[PDB]
Amino acid sequence: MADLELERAADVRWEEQAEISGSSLEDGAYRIKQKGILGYSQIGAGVYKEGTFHTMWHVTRGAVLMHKGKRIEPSWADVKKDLISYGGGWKLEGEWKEGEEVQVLALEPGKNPRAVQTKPGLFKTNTGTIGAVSLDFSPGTSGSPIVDKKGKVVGLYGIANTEK
Ligand SMILES: NCc1ccc(-c2ncc(OCC3CCNCC3)nc2-c2ccc(-c3cn[nH]c3)cc2)cc1
Repeated sequence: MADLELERAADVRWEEQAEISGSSLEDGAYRIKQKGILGYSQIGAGVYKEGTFHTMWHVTRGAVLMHKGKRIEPSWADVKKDLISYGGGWKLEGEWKEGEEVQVLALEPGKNPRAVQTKPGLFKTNTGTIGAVSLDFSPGTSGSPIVDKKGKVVGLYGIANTEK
């Protein structure tokens, strides 16, 4: 069994003094790490909202997560959407405007969390136009929350559904 733990990184809030363009228990953004022979390694990032943990399926792979002294366990997942919810139903209903700029709360493995302001690229799909946020970040950054101007989570770094 892989020893997967989550650790709180910071609060999830829109950053007003944020850098624009592209230079590339408790609510918040968590690092997802598993204990190794050398040490822990960061494999993903998750969003804690309303007592439910949200992360990418590929990061967790369905494995049980250790938070504090309690084991937090999966409730729902979608492999096609690469989404997994722990302890409760998916709580992230936020949608992108399609026109407004967004901030990515990044969590490079081994790096302070930072908010980066960028405009997502818009591409058509059979299921309706989608926004793509692609930057030069490590893999372990996967699951990093994408927030709108209201500070709601509109996407996970990996894919930004827009509703208008
Ligand atoms: N690992 C990155 C990744 C990115 C997007 C998707 C993805 N692929 C296909 C797809 O089809 C749209 C369906 C929606 C339900 N009707 C059937 C078509 N969707 C996605 C996707 C969309 C949104 C999100 C998402 C991220 N945060 N919140 C939702 C993740 C994956 C899968 C992996």
